[PDB]
Amino acid sequence: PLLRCLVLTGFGGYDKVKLQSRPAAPPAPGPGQLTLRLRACGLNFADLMARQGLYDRLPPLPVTPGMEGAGVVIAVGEGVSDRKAGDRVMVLNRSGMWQEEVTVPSVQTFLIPEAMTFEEAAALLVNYITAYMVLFDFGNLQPGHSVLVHMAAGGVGMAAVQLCRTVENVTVFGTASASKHEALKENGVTHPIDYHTTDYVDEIKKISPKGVDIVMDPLGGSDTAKGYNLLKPMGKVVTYGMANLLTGPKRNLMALARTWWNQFSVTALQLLQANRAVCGFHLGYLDGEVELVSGVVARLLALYNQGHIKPHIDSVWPFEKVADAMKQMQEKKNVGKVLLVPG
Amino acid sequence: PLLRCLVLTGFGGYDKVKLQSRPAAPPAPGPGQLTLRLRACGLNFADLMARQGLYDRLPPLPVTPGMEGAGVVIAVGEGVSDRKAGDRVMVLNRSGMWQEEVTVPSVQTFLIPEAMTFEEAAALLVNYITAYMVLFDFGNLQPGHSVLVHMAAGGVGMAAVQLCRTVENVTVFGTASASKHEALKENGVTHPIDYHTTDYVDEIKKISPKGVDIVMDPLGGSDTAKGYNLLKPMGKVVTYGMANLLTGALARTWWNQFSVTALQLLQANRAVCGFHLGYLDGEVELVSGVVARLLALYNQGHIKPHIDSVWPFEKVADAMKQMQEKKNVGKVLLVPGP
Ligand SMILES: NC(=O)c1ccc[n+]([C@@H]2O[C@H](COP(=O)([O-])OP(=O)(O)OC[C@H]3O[C@@H](n4cnc5c(N)ncnc54)[C@H](OP(=O)(O)O)[C@@H]3O)[C@@H](O)[C@H]2O)c1
Ligand SMILES: NC(=O)c1ccc[n+]([C@@H]2O[C@H](COP(=O)([O-])OP(=O)(O)OC[C@H]3O[C@@H](n4cnc5c(N)ncnc54)[C@H](OP(=O)(O)O)[C@@H]3O)[C@@H](O)[C@H]2O)c1
Repeated sequence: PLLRCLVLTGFGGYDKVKLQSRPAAPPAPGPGQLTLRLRACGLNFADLMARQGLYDRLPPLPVTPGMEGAGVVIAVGEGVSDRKAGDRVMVLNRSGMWQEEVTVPSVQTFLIPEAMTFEEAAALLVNYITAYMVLFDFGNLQPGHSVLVHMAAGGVGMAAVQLCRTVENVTVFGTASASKHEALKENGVTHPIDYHTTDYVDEIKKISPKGVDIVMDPLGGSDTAKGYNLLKPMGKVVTYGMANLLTGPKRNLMALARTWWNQFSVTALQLLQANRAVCGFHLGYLDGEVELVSGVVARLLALYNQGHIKPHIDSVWPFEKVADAMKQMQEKKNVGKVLLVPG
Repeated sequence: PLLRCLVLTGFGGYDKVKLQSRPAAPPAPGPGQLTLRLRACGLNFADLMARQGLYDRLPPLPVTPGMEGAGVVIAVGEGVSDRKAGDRVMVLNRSGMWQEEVTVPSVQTFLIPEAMTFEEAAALLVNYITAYMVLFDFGNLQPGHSVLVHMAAGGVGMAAVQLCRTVENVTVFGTASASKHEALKENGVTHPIDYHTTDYVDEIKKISPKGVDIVMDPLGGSDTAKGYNLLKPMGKVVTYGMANLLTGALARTWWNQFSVTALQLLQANRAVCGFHLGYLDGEVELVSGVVARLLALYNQGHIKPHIDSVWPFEKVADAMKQMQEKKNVGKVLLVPGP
């Protein structure tokens, strides 16, 4: 009865994540802990960044990557009141989620709803927490606002478009490759823009010359400034990624140095004479703020049960094909969440 | 039968604002304009900064200062449908409000509700609009949050404390002189702090070690950084003044400008916001929705402007002293009077 795991031994291309096996030791959870078997795991942009050595919250090598999964608790430690063996939970953690068996703090798990599948549960947490906190806690989304959702056909992107639809009369500018544009219109993008073939600043200002109310900035680098200058009065640009660093399977020092030189900085007089806000969000730095993230997860489960959000699964891959899964995200082929299953 | 006005002749001390009179010509407002007679006018910190030559939005000298008033519409220009002669209105403008008769775009006026006096009306707009848009539009105040309200005994300060009370279970840290501390607690301040005699960062972090959720920064300069480092995760510091430039010794920290990078904000899970109401002219729909929400809160009895003192034009100097020498608690008002 062997257990399967993916391990990142070194930094580089796809081949640096390797499949391994381990003897199924008896489950022994500590105090306030849960050991559970994973049915599905999320592939995140942060996992690609960590594989290239550009995610600083990654523990030392070698390590099993992955920050979210969904499965069934097989053993419960002491002090855990709400969990019993056999409960289905989605887990958010710093690393170690690309493996069949994992042990995590009970307070970092969340009860999966009834009709929610393992795939949907594994797709919910990272993307929808990030989108909810970018648009509402920082963005303060309101009826009548305009939102620029970059990478709108991605995980965070599709989640943010759905959450925008939960707010009355919200105009959504979404950027993604032209092929995905049709999918974008199905998900709620009001104005699809292919930023690979056009200048999205110009397209937006041709539609809305005064700009937009919220700009979601996963691109980072120079793009941050573009977002800042697309803001209407009282607007907010929420920066939460550096996706311009990812160009290929291996880290490339040219994009690293270009973002290192073109960092966005703002001064108090700059913000004051404008009527704009700059916000930063990092879910990795929210661990230990379990009350906050838990309230967000409760809002998200409420929205799911009411049928206002439903994670879109692009593709599911076994561990043996983890490389291809990563390609699906790095070659910009995915529309929605990419998932891994333990073969 | 002449009409009175105050004029700013030069930049400097209190004596640089002089009283003048002019014959009362018949009101002739242009298209989309209103000419109205003012019963009360607001004294704002911006007026002091403009008198000292520190307000960038001030028209060239000489000019009548003042940015808010309340009065009676005496003549209506062409194209104005919602305003009629005799209407009681609050007016917001960039300058020219320290005078008996003034002409302004009709879209910069707001019908005063009854049971609101003219003095409360003249105290409402600048302070409560600024406080509302700092706490809600940028700050996104929610139940359970903690707010640091600097200058909590001033106009914006008291307005912001009242608006904080309109949200359930909001911890308010307020900074003002120790005397006004009692007034602070009467207005809704949970933890009065005298930043003249203690370090408000230390006091806050002794009460709440993780900091606060929203920091209202009228101080500017080095204090902005302090505010930024007082923020809990998802916190917001909304800077909306440079009150440290109106020092009136001088420390080495006084020269510290605030600057922040995208990765710093990202790593700290924080937000820095700037608000300047003067740069919102021409955004009448936004400010008008803010005024409507404020009038709603007033009708429900959740906000009531606190008037510190009312002064005639001839005593304008004393009025400015009341604010510049840190004596005021609430709004300072000017009336034409005798
Ligand atoms: N701060 C946080 O807490 C947090 C949390 C979650 C995610 N994030 C960030 O949110 C962004 C998206 O995350 P995600 O997980 O949902 O993945 P994702 O959106 O699916 O990213 C893949 C898609 O982004 C687009 N893309 C843009 N630039 C790309 C690049 N250099 N390489 C590959 N694809 C690129 C591609 O689609 P198109 O070309 O068609 O547009 C691609 O299909 C990422 O920057 C992530 O780092 C941050
Ligand atoms: N950006 C915008 O659109 C906008 C709009 C309105 C106001 N503002 C800004 O909000 C700030 C407060 O405006 P305000 O009209 O309500 O004035 P205020 O609050 O009445 O300020 C006076 C009070 O501030 C305190 N204070 C702090 N530093 C001071 C100093 N260096 N000199 C004198 N007094 C000082 C004094 O009381 P204590 O010492 O007891 O505290 C004094 O009682 C101002 O900086 C204003 O520029 C901005």
